[PDB]
Amino acid sequence: HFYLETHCTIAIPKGEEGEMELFVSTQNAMKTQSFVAKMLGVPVNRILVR
Amino acid sequence: EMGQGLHTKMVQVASKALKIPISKIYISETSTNTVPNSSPTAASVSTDIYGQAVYEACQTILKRLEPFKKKNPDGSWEDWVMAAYQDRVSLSTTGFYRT
Amino acid sequence: ADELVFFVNGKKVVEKNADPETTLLAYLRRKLGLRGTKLGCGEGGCGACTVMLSKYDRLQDKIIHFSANACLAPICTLHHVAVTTVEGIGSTKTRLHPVQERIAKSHGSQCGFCTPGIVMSMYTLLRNQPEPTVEEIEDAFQGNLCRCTGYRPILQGFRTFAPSLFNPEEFMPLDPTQEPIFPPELLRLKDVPPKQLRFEGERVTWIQASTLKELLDLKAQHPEAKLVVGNTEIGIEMKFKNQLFPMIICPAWIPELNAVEHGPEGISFGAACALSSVEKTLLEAVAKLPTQKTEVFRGVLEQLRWFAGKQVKSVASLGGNIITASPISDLNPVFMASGTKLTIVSRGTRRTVPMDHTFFPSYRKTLLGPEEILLSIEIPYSREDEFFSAFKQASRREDDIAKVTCGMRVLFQPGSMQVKELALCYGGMADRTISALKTTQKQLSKFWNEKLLQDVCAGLAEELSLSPDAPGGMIEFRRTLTLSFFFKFYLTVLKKLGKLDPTYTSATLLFQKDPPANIQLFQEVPNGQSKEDTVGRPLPHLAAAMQASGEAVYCDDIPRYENELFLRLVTSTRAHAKIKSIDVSEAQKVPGFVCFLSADDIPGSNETGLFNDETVFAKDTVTCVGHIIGAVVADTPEHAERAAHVVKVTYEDLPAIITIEDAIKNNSFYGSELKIEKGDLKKGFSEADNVVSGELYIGGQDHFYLETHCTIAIPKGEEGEMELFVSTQNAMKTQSFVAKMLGVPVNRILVRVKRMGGGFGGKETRSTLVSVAVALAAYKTGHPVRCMLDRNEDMLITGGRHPFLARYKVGFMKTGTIVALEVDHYSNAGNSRDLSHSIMERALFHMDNCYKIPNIRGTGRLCKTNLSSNTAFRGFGGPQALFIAENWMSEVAVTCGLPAEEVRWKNMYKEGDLTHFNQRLEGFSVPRCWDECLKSSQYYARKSEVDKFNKENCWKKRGLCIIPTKFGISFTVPFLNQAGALIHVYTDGSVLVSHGGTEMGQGLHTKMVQVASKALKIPISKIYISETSTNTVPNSSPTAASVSTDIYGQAVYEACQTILKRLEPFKKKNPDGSWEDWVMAAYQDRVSLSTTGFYRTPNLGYSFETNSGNAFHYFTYGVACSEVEIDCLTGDHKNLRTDIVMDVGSSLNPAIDIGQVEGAFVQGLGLFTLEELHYSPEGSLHTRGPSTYKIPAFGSIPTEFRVSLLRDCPNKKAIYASKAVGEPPLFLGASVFFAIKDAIRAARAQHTNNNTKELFRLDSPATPEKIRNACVDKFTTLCKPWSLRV
Amino acid sequence: CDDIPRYENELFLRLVTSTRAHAKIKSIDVSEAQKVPGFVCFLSADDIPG
Ligand SMILES: Cc1cc2nc3c(=O)[nH]c(=O)nc-3n(C[C@H](O)[C@H](O)[C@H](O)COP(=O)(O)OP(=O)(O)OC[C@H]3O[C@@H](n4cnc5c(N)ncnc54)[C@H](O)[C@@H]3O)c2cc1C
Ligand SMILES: Nc1nc2c(c(=O)[nH]1)N[C@H]1C(S)=C(S)[C@@H](COP(=O)(O)O)O[C@H]1N2
Ligand SMILES: O=C(O)c1ccccc1O
Ligand code: MOS
Ligand code: MOS
Ligand code: FES
Ligand code: FES
Ligand SMILES: [Ca+2]
Repeated sequence: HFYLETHCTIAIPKGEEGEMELFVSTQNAMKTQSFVAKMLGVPVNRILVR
Repeated sequence: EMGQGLHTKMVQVASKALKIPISKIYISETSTNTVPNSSPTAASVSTDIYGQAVYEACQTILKRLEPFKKKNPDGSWEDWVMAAYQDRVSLSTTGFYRT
Repeated sequence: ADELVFFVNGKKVVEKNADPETTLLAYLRRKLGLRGTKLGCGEGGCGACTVMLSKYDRLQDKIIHFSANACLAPICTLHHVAVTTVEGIGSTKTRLHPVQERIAKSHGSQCGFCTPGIVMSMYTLLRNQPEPTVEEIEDAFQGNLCRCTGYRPILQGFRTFAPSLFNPEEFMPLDPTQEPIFPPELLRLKDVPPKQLRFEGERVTWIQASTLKELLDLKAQHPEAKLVVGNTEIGIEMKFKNQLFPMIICPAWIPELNAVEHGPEGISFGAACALSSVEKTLLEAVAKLPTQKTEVFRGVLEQLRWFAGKQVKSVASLGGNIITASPISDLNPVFMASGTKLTIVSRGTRRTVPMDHTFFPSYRKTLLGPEEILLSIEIPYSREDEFFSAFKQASRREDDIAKVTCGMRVLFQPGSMQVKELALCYGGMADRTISALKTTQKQLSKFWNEKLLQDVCAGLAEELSLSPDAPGGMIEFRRTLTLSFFFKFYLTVLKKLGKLDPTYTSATLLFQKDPPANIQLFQEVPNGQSKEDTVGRPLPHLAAAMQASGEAVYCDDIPRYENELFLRLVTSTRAHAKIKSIDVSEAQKVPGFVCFLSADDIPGSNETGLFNDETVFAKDTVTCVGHIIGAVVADTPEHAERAAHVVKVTYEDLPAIITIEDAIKNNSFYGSELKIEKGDLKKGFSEADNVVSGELYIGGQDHFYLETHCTIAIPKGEEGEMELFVSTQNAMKTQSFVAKMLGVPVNRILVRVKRMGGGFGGKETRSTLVSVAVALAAYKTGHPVRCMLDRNEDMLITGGRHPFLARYKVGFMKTGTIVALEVDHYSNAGNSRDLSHSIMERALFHMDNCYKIPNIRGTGRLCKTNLSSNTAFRGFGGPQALFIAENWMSEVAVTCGLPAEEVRWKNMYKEGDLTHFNQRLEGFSVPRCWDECLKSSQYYARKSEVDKFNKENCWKKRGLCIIPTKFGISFTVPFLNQAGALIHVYTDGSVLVSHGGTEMGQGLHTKMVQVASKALKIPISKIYISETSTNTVPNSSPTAASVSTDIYGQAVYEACQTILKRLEPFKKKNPDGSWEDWVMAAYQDRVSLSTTGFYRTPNLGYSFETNSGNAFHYFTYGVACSEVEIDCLTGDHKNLRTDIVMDVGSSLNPAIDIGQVEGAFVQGLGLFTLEELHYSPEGSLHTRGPSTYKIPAFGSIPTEFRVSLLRDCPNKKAIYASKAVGEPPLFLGASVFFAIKDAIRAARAQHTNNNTKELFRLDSPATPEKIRNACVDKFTTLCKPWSLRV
Repeated sequence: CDDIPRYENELFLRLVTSTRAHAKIKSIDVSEAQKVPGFVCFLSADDIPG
């Protein structure tokens, strides 16, 4: 692909109820959200992808 | 937005639909807590489908503002919006499209 | 410099560059990233920063555990000390400690900001006593404040360590064997002798002396060096007095300064001994030694009971209190009266002198030389024929500064009543501890009798004079206390010498706790209700566990960006003046200084405020002390603070209008008179058998949310975008005000509110004062910027409840029936309009309370003054008007000579009646609450018991009063009664709910989740609410008017209905499928799982011009009966019992609602009896901290506290038949005020006069000063024109 | 994404990837990695909570 900006993610753990806010260079915030929630083992509503 | 100008096009669409300058419209980012269960931005259909979703959302807004426009036809977009707010009419809505 | 080595939660900390000025709190929060410990006041009075400290005590040979205020603990005092914070005992990520589990499940956590500190105070107690007694449990919180709960749930839940809202049987037992072990490494370090340490900071050098020799050598070389042990005085001087001590020597480690010796003359304590140690030792001595030998010890102990709290007493040293020599020291008067021996030393010298009047020559000074230090203190055993008393009277019993405090000793000739020695020493009557030598000298050789009492009182009245301008004011009260204390001493000695009049006995009794008794009654949910349907169930606040664990994130807990700067507001020190110039030359010299911001830096508009009558930054003129002129931005908060403090502003004073009286005289008002008039007043007064006129005043109130105002502003650098994290109840206004100041479209600003550690209306609008300033800083610097107000800034700047002055005239019949009422209200609005108008409107809407007044006229004027702009505060004008109403109603009863409850009942509205603003009262439940409260409170039976007590007691009286209340529900501004919600159902079926409301501890999100769960018929476990944000739900009204549950509940409900309608087709095609199945099916079929919800309260719109239209959607009702016991000699009082019956319709959550009732009630209790703000004549606030502003403490609540939610009273006007509960209960706190008034009448009937119909004025708050002064007697009288017309 | 300022306590992650096209992972030694200044931790499959 050689997108000038390579893959990048910033993950911010809130420390509450498994909440996490992520800033991601992605075209798929939905899958990023569900995949992160799946790995963490928390409901999808706890993960915010921006 | 990955450089294809999707937000630019959505603002253009929203502006045309609402009949207001693009300067009054803004798109800050894409987030899972504003629009959920979104398909990945792909297949070159983003303009197509989000354009429709944005279009529909705009139609809902126009319909809610219609009573105030009729009430004060010479008024400004700002006048109608404030009137709508003061009359406790929701100025927030979702838009959706299914090909 | 030496390395500072200590442990935090079992982890070793090696600080190679310890700065002597760094507090443990700052270190924990900024260096260790442990934000569970909070900053609530920085002055040791709130306990929010409470932590536990553990150390190996060499002299005791064992590990000791004690609590301490992290805000006052210098990390440099913690070498080889183990710290335990809330994070160190448990968490929701691992497992909650029993203390955390219980405070959470018992509903002892609302906003949660005070929870960690209370958890640590309780935890520390248990580490010392695994099975504490109820009294030990209450005493554990003398230094912890909670503004939300009313304390009852915290104590009742913790009582377990010694339908229902919670089940103790579910609690995990406490197992001491599973507690964290004392750091092994520290236990090893105990085997290596102490060595002197040196710490070098930016401005201070700290020397930890290991031996007495080193200490004396250091003092000889550096006489100026400031000793520091507990730092509970120096810490205050540094932080609040702008003091800077370049060199500090901590002698805490020195064995001689910690030695306890039991000698033949008394018990000696090293000067470094903590007050808690002195207390423990003296308690043991009193338990083992003969009563006659412990008179002085018990005096010391009595003072220690009311000396700060556990946190302060555990670190505060004996030497520190003595040498600080504060005019209000509670111990020096005792040490002086008892001639306590002081051993003073310096290199090469040693002397021992008994403390006497000469020890304190002048303000804050003692007779110690510059090279001398206090080594030890020997508190003397009392001798035969020698008696001692110690008394203290403040504004509040627990953790307060003495108004007057004393130590009194008398020595008689062997076996006689003839005085050999007499010492009456007082604190709070001069700029130093003094002895009434002139007075006592005259009694030597005299006998203990009535003549001596009279002579001493007359003497005290003359010798302990106070000039009208005496610091602290309360001249009459303080002088009365000096005599009253002696009277108590006199009577007590008579008793000890012995035949005392039975009715006089209680006057000699020391304060005694009565066992608590709490009962909560609510309605069980229908038998067939699903377990998943939690509506109506006592579900604990969803974030309670995280609040108890310190995991709950409040604004300042959010990590700072690496490039984040700090802002410090620069405010006016003048009430009204022209700003001639601003000099930042000195500020620019402070390290880390970035810039000074002022009006000219604003890119958009400097016009702000709800009514655009405010500046963001003062321009040309300042209109109140605290008026924001600008702000300093620096690399650290300390640097920002120091720089701001040296910004020099030159003023030219302008005539200032401070008081309501000033405003009236100068016709200084905001807008025109507000008025509601119904009936024919003229005719009404003609018909009246009696007419009473009067004036009444009700003081203001500081919100004192445990978490002060705070804003973090993140500039994005794109299109003017800015994201702000704010502690506000009004994200919409925050957003628009920031946008307005910046001059950018509102759509560029994003405001996010996770939660507030309390709001109470104080964060409805005034939070923008900080938000806009921080936003400007971010805009100008391009860096993230934050600012959290220190308590003193917050109390000075942000405004509070509106003080009200009322002039009334009421006409009534001999039967007590009201036929006419005129009340002119005046509120002190401050330097801007803000919410003052609506507040006055609500006041007018409630001037009737629950009584039908055929002819009534109420007016209101907003006084424009040079004081910080007052704003919304739980009640929003209602409490003031309701108070004024109950005041004349109480006078009508007295005038008619009829039982108050009878007069109130016969005047009470009836179902269907119209209010003075012509709204029909539908579902008027006051009658039921009234009769049920009368019954469950056993009002009548107790009424007679009260009269009996009063006949049997001359210097103590009891009062009982039952009052009703009704509170109109809805914003009195029509358009604010709208609410939006946004709900998303993700493909895993989990639901994210967002609504316009904010969480400030009231449990709104909890209720919304409960609502959503019921509406969707899915477990609450599948629903979540993360925060409130302007980009999810726009144009939201502020979270206020107690209608959030009502309106957001409907919006959430509607959104859920839409979701259900969309899922319906899939549920039908797969009836036996799961929620998850239907959701995925809908998603797969491309059905949107996202929708908004909206609600608009119908039929609202009142007009003051026509006195027509519905002002409220409905009313919330309640009744409260309170009984009190006042000490007619000191002004102190006990809240014996309070019974509340509240109508909250069908409660959505009885736990949260009873919590709101108790919390509101206690806040009202504070408003009417403890809380008072004092201002200089020039308009400068004196009361800027918990040390001087006394909110209700754990010990302030009714001993017997009963709350019942009215049964079978569904409210068809709101979500799931519930009723708003936020504000309605607050006024019921007035039941305490009127019980006190009743008690005072009994006292006046006893010693004042015989006029049983006298109407003495009692303004709010009914503080110890007002209560004592009202109890006119031979003492108040002791504390002459040429001619008089005949 | 990476232009977003880092938090004061923000850490950095570096992926450890396979140098073989197809093989069994016999063992992983991080004893040398742990010596690198600033090393916080090595994360692997067993660290995943979900
Ligand atoms: C929330 C709060 C509540 C309080 N409540 C009360 C109260 O009810 N009644 C009351 O009287 N006080 C009260 N205090 C005041 C304070 O706690 C006492 O004065 C305390 O005993 C001082 O002890 P310290 O060790 O903390 O002093 P520091 O602050 O460490 O030192 C105080 C002063 O004593 C000097 N000093 C200390 N030890 C020696 C020594 N051995 N020889 C010579 N000089 C010495 C120091 O140089 C300094 O000037 C309160 C303080 C707070 C913060
Ligand atoms: N714990 C806590 N309870 C509280 C408050 C608070 O700040 N903290 N605010 C009070 C005020 S002034 C109001 S208007 C209501 C607001 O919330 P509500 O509308 O959901 O009842 O809660 C009341 N109860
Ligand atoms: O309580 C109200 O009536 C009210 C009205 C306008 C704004 C804030 C409010 O609390
Ligand atoms: O469909 Mo484009 O993201 S290949
Ligand atoms: O209506 Mo509350 O925010 S005073
Ligand atoms: S912040 Fe420490 S006692 Fe309030
Ligand atoms: S819960 Fe205690 S102050 Fe809020
Ligand atoms: Ca105001």
